[PDB]
Amino acid sequence: GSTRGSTGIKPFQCPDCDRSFSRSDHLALHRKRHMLV
Ligand SMILES: [Zn+2]
Repeated sequence: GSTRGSTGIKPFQCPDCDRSFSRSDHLALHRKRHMLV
């Protein structure tokens, strides 16, 4: 969505979606879809 461009909730949010993850690991896990679809 859009909370602050791409940096809303949680210290580890998706800079592509504006998601929110409490773990940097889970961030990368979601961002796996941002590699090559
Ligand atoms: Zn994302």
